[PDB]
Amino acid sequence: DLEGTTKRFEHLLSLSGLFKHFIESKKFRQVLDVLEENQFRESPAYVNGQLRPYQIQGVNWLVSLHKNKIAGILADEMGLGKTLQTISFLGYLRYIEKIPGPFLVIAPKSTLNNWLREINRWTPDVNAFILQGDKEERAELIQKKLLGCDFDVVIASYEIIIREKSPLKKINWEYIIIDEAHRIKNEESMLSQVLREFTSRNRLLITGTPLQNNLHELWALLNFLLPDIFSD
DNA sequence: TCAGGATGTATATATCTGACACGTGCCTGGAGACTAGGGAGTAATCCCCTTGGCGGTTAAAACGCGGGGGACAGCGCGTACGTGCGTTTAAGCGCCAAGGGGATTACTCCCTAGTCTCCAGGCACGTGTCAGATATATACATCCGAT
Ligand SMILES: Nc1ncnc2c1ncn2[C@@H]1O[C@H](COP(=O)(O)OP(=O)(O)O)[C@@H](O)[C@H]1O
Ligand SMILES: [Mg+2]
Repeated sequence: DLEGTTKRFEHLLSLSGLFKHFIESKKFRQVLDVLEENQFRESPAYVNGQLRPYQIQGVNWLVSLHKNKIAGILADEMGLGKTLQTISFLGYLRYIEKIPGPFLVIAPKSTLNNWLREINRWTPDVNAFILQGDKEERAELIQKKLLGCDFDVVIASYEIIIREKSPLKKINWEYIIIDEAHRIKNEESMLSQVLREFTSRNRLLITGTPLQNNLHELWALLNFLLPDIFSD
């Protein structure tokens, strides 16, 4: 809790810590009152295939954010290969960090199967167990796989996560990802409301249009990744 | 009948969200004079209602009979509902956008009500009447039960 909570603070102050408004105003005041006195440049191929030069630093940015243990949103534009740049990071955890699964692949219904198609083409031998279908084929799939604790990559749609919450609510998670995250722009939206209760270390959000309506929507995205940091 | 199905029916678990308990203040109910007018009690007058009995007229009501036709029981029968299975289709559920509608919440005034003060003139009551609605009779024309 506080070991990461404190460490993130001066790390924000470390890399251009020019905030000086909410880093100190934020009940974390007494927590920081204690301290108030004071890399894959080779297009690596652990995941199969070659990575074009401008795609790597994004992964290292994810790696650096992971190595610093803070969540981050990427804002690659449409058609730029966010799919590859997403699964590559998970390969980093599986290969370099040796932490395979569990993770979610919360995505639109249209792209449910699409990522799995792209998942295998750069990283075969993966545990992708998409949860989709009628009331039945989903149901028995819960016990054998979701309740079997034998997965690393879980694919489920916006509508699914609001249905199969009770299984996934029990399961602890490391990371949770949402593609085309802008549907989380109303912080009282029931899907956004449900995701508050999902236990995870950090979260990843993929978007191309973070700011669409106001600047108030950005904080709702920020309230999701780092609720402690912004919280208002 | 009995075994084959299909259908409620108890039962344990996990979820949750709705009922309940708790602190604040502000607003309303309570204490306490002060007063006036509604209502309780009284007296007087007159019309209606009671209880028990009597006498009379005269239509309705009670009773019996006979005969028809309407009811209720059966017998087909041929639909028109049921039951079941497959498959679309729409209800419901989320989400996006911007407004207007509305309900407090808080001052201001205008004006339009209530209150009083006379004072005439509407209206209710007690008097005639005569015109409309009776009851009478009769001729008729108009349905109903047998050829
Ligand atoms: N380094 C690469 N080499 C070859 N193809 C790539 C590379 N990076 C991305 N792609 C392809 O470009 C496509 C871009 O898709 P993307 O925009 O990530 O989809 P989405 O918008 O649904 O996330 C992907 O389907 C992927 O196959
Ligand atoms: Mg995409």
